[PDB]
Amino acid sequence: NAIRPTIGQQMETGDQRFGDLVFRQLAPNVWQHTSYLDMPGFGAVASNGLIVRDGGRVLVVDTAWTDDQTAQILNWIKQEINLPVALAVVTHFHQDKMGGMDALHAAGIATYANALSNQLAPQEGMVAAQHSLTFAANGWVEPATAPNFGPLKVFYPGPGHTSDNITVGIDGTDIAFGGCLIKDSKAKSLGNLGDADTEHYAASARAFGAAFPKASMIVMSHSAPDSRAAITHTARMADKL
Repeated sequence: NAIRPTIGQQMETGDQRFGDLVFRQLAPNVWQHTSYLDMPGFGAVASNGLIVRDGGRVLVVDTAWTDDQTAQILNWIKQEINLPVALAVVTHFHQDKMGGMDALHAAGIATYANALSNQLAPQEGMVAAQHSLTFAANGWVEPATAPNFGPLKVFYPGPGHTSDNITVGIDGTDIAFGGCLIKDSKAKSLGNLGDADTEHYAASARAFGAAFPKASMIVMSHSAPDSRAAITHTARMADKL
């Protein structure tokens, strides 16, 4: 029953609450952040993202739902990590998370999103990220658009849950972030399909899996971390579309 520990990793089970936020350490330099919104007709809905420590800076993947919740993420980073946040990558446009963008911009943090996300946001009357990511034909981000991204490996799998959904692998870890594209293996549904691409969704989910074949831990926007079973389950459900 002895467990071999990993230096810099909190080994015990027990998430940390910090205000409205919950933090879980996934690897010595990676944490999941989780916030909740009470959506009418749905109840509480989770938003998860990542905080990645890379050398003398922090990189953020995705925001919380609101300005105040995203400010709390920044306050947690100040308290627990004490390194500047160099940049944030936002993996899709979400009409309910604009408050989050505001908090990052107010803090002077450079924001990056899929070029298509930066079209969709102002089409819905919301601010774009400061910078646009573009992608090679193979789906990998063009390095000219993503300078100094450190261990973040950004991949556009094709349209799925939304037309603009991108994903992010973390080099040096077994973690990949599927954004809003992937749901967990206990999901009863693919969720709200109002912006979904039914024709390509299954293929996009499989492309994500093929892009990060070494990832054994899958983190997602609206479900708890899971094994690769999340990718399989998501693709199977999307096959029914």
